[PDB]
Amino acid sequence: HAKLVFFAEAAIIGLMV
Amino acid sequence: HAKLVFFAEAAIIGLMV
Amino acid sequence: HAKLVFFAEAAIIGLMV
Amino acid sequence: HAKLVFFAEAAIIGLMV
Amino acid sequence: HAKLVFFAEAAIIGLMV
Amino acid sequence: HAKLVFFAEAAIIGLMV
Ligand SMILES: [Cl-]
Ligand SMILES: [Cl-]
Ligand SMILES: [Cl-]
Repeated sequence: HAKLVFFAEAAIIGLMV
Repeated sequence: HAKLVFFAEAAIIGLMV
Repeated sequence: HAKLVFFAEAAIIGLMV
Repeated sequence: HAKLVFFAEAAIIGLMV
Repeated sequence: HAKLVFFAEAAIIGLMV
Repeated sequence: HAKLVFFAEAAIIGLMV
């Protein structure tokens, strides 16, 4: 499983950890 | 209120806590 | 890539077309 | 950068911190 | 289910059609 | 507002039309 964390600076980036 | 947490393994699952 | 499509009903379900 | 946190009570609200 | 539709302007707003 | 459109491939990419 991975957790999806969202960041932004505009484009939203969801990193799959 | 509930927080939406996202997990993945593909389908993304957003658990409403 | 795949298109990400979201549904809801609780828990959110995102599917990757 | 900002982190996107999701809350719900229905409308989903993504706060950009 | 409902379709989840996202908008942005900051804060993201997801609405459940 | 802008419409938020999501794609995936890993990392999710949300773009603001
Ligand atoms: Cl973690
Ligand atoms: Cl919590
Ligand atoms: Cl934080």
